[PDB]
Amino acid sequence: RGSHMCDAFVGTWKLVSSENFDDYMKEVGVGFATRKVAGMAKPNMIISVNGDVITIKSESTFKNTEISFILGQEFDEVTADDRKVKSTITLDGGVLVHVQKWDGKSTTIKRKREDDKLVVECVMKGVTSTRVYERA
Ligand SMILES: O=C(O)c1ccccc1Nc1ccccc1-c1ccccc1
Repeated sequence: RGSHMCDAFVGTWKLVSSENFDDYMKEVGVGFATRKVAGMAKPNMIISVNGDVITIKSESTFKNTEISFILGQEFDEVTADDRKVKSTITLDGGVLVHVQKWDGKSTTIKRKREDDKLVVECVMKGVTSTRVYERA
């Protein structure tokens, strides 16, 4: 194979700033103890691409998670806060758009490259949290 535009996301990333993440977790429904422990985490995110399959790993003191997926194709995901969700990830003009559905609820996670950073925007019903990652 050759290069994919998605290769811009590939690499090892470390969290360097977080805003409104506690309120985002509140809106998602995360319980108190998990919110407090998850809110302290400074995860490393490892993104790789192999053919049509994109893999995103998150490693932290709170939880280690991994998803592998093909763009546009729905998959099952167990989130770090232990929700069992149906996820679909697409590419929209350079932005990975990740929709999670569960319990009749929905949240959208957008991952984008900005300068040398990987910016993650987590949105739930009017509440947005911004998570900024730098190369590890
Ligand atoms: O964490 C990020 O940047 C992130 C980036 C993209 C997607 C999801 C994300 N995190 C979470 C979302 C919901 C509930 C818990 C966590 C979490 C995961 C690991 C460690 C602490 C909280």
